[PDB]
Amino acid sequence: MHLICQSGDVLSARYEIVDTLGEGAFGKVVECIDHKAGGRHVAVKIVKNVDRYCEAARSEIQVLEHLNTTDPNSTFRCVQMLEWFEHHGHICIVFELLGLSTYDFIKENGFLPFRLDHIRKMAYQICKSVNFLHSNKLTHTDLKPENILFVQSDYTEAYNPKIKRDERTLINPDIKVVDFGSATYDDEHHSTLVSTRHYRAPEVILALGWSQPCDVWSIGCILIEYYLGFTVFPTHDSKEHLAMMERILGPLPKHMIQKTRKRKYFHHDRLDWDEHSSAGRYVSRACKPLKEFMLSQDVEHERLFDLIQKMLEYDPAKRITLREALKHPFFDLLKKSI
Ligand SMILES: CCN1/C(=C/C(C)=O)Sc2ccc(OC)cc21
Repeated sequence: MHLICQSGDVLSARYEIVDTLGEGAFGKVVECIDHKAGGRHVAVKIVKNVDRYCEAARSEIQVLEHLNTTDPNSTFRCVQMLEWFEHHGHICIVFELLGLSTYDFIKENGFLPFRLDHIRKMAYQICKSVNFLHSNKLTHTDLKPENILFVQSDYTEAYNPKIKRDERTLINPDIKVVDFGSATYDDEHHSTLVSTRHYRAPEVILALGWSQPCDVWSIGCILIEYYLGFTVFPTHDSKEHLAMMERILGPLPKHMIQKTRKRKYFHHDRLDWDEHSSAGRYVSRACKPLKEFMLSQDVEHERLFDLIQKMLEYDPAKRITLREALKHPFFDLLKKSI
């Protein structure tokens, strides 16, 4: 794929590659001049030539045709697909050019968090966008900062020699949601494993079945990461992850522990976890009850953390819906009408 995504390459006799936007296991997204839309810059996702990502790209195209025609103005902030084509056996999906990922913005600023005013506007828009999927019988299943993008390059950046990086300052925080390659319809077959480790709901880890609510969990994990500049689930291990959940959120409901087939993780009705091992004291140091992550006691910080706690409810049957999230007091500030 190296061989077909260089600067100056022309795709479908119109898209001149100018830059790389993002890469991953799916393939590459490249910025192109479209010489047949008056020189408009667009994004083109060149999908890896592997059955998994070919199948995923066919699924994404069908999802985007549905969401795009259901919501032609993009009121619910899903990325607009322009068309798709084939380039040397690769599916290429053309989209409207968006800005930076929320992931790159935080990361390149040295893992410095978004301002609370920005998080409020971003959480609302993320909740509206994904609630739109929920209304149309879809679960995204892979919500993470990489897949939430600023609509625009609406920031300033200045080289700071003291820390030897550019710092970016957000002017406007408007986002869209990308990557519908995993999105699953209610009636379709449900993968066992879904989501990126740090963003995975407990009902996924425990293979108890999943729906819309696994998206709500992922959004909760996104919002705390936006507030802190890093994840509270920094792990590469499901058992460790569950141990971190116990220390941050309190103990798992017995019913979920007793029902799961993933019994390697447990012993009788507790996590099979050596608290007193090296690794166990490590997790205890990295972990404290959620509300202790709060950077202020100020009521608008309390309002965010109450929404985060409801999104990170263990029982997906009890977990807040995005319909209800959109009505949470944290968003009252956006509906100020004197
Ligand atoms: C690379 C992020 N990205 C996507 C990623 C996936 C997995 O789909 S889709 C997309 C569309 C526009 C864009 O503009 C900047 C970026 C963009």
